[PDB]
Amino acid sequence: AKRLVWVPSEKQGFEAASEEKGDEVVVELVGKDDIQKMNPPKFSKVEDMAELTCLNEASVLHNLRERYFSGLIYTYSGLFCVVVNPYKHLPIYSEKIVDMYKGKKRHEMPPHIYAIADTAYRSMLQDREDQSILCTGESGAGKTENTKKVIQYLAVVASSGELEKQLLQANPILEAFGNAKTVKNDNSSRFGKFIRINFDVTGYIVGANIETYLLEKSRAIRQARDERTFHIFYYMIAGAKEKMRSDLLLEGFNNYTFLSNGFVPIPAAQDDEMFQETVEAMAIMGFSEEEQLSILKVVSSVLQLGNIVFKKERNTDQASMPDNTAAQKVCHLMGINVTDFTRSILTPRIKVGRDVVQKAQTKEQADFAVEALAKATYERLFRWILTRVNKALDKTHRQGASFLGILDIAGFEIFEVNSFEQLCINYTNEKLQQLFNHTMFILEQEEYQREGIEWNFIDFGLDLQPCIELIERPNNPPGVLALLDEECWFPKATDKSFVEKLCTEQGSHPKFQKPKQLKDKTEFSIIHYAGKVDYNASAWLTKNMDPLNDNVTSLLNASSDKFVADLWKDVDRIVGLRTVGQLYKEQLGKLMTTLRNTTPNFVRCIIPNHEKRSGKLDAFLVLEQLRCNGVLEGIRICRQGFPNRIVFQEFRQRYEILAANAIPKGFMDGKQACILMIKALELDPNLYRIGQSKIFFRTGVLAHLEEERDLKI
Ligand SMILES: Nc1ncnc2c1ncn2[C@@H]1O[C@H](COP(=O)(O)OP(=O)(O)O)[C@@H](O)[C@H]1O
Ligand SMILES: COc1cc(N2CC[C@@]3(O)C(=O)c4cc(C)c(C)cc4N=C23)ccn1
Ligand code: VO4
Ligand SMILES: [Cl-]
Ligand SMILES: [Mg+2]
Repeated sequence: AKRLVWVPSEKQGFEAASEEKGDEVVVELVGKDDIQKMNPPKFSKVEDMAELTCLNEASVLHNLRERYFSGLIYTYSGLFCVVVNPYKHLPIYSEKIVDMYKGKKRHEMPPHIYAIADTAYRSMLQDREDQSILCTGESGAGKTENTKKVIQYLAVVASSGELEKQLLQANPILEAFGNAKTVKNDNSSRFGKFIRINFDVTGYIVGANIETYLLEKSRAIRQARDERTFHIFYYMIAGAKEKMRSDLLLEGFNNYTFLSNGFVPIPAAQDDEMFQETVEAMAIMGFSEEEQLSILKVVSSVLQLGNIVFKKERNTDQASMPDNTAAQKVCHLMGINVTDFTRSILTPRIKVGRDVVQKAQTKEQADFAVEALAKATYERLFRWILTRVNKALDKTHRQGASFLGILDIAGFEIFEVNSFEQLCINYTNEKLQQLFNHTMFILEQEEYQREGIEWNFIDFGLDLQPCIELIERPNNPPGVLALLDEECWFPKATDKSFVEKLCTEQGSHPKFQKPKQLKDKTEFSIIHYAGKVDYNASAWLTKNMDPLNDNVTSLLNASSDKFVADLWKDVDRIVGLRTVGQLYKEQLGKLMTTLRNTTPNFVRCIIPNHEKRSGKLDAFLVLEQLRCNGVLEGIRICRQGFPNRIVFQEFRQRYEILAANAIPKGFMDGKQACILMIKALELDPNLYRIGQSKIFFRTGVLAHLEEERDLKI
C-alpha cells in the first residue's frame, strides 16, 4: 500500500502511478474523477474478475493484459466468460486437456472453453433445461474457433463412433462453401449458424442439426480489394487433378471475371492441400465421388456464368452475345440447351396480364440476370450440402431428451462500403447484445422480485430498444426493413427514393444520421452498439426482391442432370419478370424464440488488434469492446446481486455433510432444513437471501461451500 492508483494513459490505455491539492491530485511514474483504485498484487491474473475488490475499467484491462501475454486467453467475468484472440496456435486444446476438464466445476479448474461446455452440459442434466452457448464479438474475434472447440469437447465427453467422426467434419465442409477471406478475417464466416447437439435421457450424443441463416451469396460474383470469394473456388482451381480438371472445364485464376482480384493467398493454408481435406471431409459425411463431382460442376458453372460477355449494339437497345463459349460451358455443366438459354436470357417471355410476350433485354439487364442466376445457383448448392450434412448427423432413431445449442453468427463489421448484407449482419449482433443485456440485468433482477427477496432495481444504462425499433419495428412508425419492403412494391421506385423516404420517416430518430449533401441520397448512417456505420443503399431494392429469369429457372428445373434438377426443384417462391428482409425477420424471430426456451451461457470474444498479429493488445480497441459488450456492468450485477441460485432440496442434499447434526431425523420442510443448516454453518446474513423456492448466494460463496464439501472424505 504505497498510494498506487491507475492514471489514464495514451500509449497503453492505463498506467499505474503513486498530494491532494483541492479538486486535483499529483501522480509520478490529473483530475479527481480521472483516477481509479488499483487492486493489491494478490489479484494478479485472477481467474474471475468478480473477486476483484476494486471493479473499474483499468483493473479489468490490466488483468486481461497480464493473462494474455502469459498464454492465458480465457478469463471469467462473473457468470459469463471473456476470451482474447491469441492469433497463435497455443497447446491448450489437446485430448489430455479434454480429459482434465471432464466433469470438473468452474472453480476446480482454470478458465477455459472446455469448462464452459462442461458446466452447461451438467446444468442440462441436473436442471433438465436446454442449454445454449452464445459467442459474441466483432469479425475475427474467435467465435467460430470457440464454437468448434465446444463440439470437439462434447463429442469426446458425451459418447459411449461414426457420429463423432461426421460431427467433427461438419464445420470443415460448411467453411469450404460458406467462409471467405475478408479484410477483417481470413476465414470469415459469411453465414450464421446454430448447431443443435441432441442428447438422450442418460446424456450421450445421439444426433445433431445445423440451422444456417442468410448466405452472403453476392460474394460469389464480386469481391472488394484484398478479399477472396468462397474458399471452395480456390480449393477446386488449385487442387483438382488432371482428369477432374477436364470434367469441370477449369482454367487459371486470371481467367474468371467473378474472381475480381485473381489469386489472393491465405498465409495459414495452401488451397491445393485444403481441397484434399475438403474431399476427405465430404467422403466421411457420406458424399460419394459422383456427388462430389456434381457439387464441383455447379461451383464451376457459377464461375463460367461470370465469363458470359454481352455487347450493347448500336442502332438498337437489344443486347447481343457474340462469343457463346462461356454459355456453352454453362449449359454443358448445368445440363440445359444452349439455344434455349441464349433466347431466354436475351429475349424472355413475360406475363403481361393472362398471356406472355417476348420482351427485349439491354446489356445491363442481361448482365444483371446472369449475375442473379449465379448467386441463386450457389445459394441452392449451399442449401443442398447443408440438407445432406443434417441428414447424416440427425440419422439416429434414439429418443432425444435435451439439447445444447451453440450460436455462431457473422460478427460486427465496418468495410469501406457497407451494403444490405452488412446491415443485417450488424443488426443480428445488436439483437445478440440486447439478449445479453436482457439476460444479465432485466431477467436477473426480475428473478429477485419473483422470489420475494429485498432488492432495489439498479438501472445499468444498457438498452438498445431505439436501434431495434429503428430497424425491426413493422408499424407505428415503420422501421428501415419495413420501409424497404414498402418501396419495393412501388412501380417507379429507385434506391435514391428509398433513402429519401428513410430521411423523412426516421430522420429525427436518435440512432439514424441523414447523409451530408455531398452524397446524393446514396448513403445513410446507423448508430449501432459497437459504432456508427455508413450504409450505401445501392442495389437494395433488387437485393430485397431477388428477381430471377423464370425462363432460365424453368430450363434448370427440367435439366437433364439430376443433381441440377434437384437444386432447382422448388421454383414456386421465385419472384421475377417474400422479400429477403421478410425472410431475415422470420429467421431472426425463430432463433430468438428458440433461445428464450434455453439457459444461455455468453462467451465474449475480444479481438486484440486489427492487424491479425500475436503478442499485440491495442488497449483502446479492447476498452471500446468491453464498453459496447457491457463487460464491466455484467461483472457489477454479479458483485452487487446474487448470481448463484439453488433450490432447498439440492442445498440440503449437497451440503448436509457440512452440518450433519443440524437437521433432526424424519420429515422436515426444505426451507426450514436449510435455515437450520445455515445457523449451524454460521454464515454472514449479507452473503445469502432465502426466497420462496430457492436460496440466493453472493459470488464465490457457493464455490467455497463446494471446496469445503471436498474436505469431507
Ligand atoms: N482460440 C484461438 N486459438 C488460435 N487461433 C485463434 C483462436 N481464435 C481465433 N484464432 C485465429 O483468428 C482467426 C479468426 O477467428 P474466427 O473464430 O474465425 O473468428 P470469428 O469471430 O469471425 O468467427 C482464426 O481463423 C484463427 O486464425
Ligand atoms: C440481407 O441479409 C443478408 C445477411 C447475410 N448474413 C451473412 C451472415 C448471416 O447468415 C448471419 O450471421 C445471420 C444470422 C442470423 C441469426 C440471421 C437471422 C441472419 C443472418 N444474416 C447473415 C447474408 C446476406 N444477406
Ligand atoms: O469473421 V466472422 O466469422 O465473425 O464473420
Ligand atoms: Cl452467462
Ligand atoms: Mg466465424
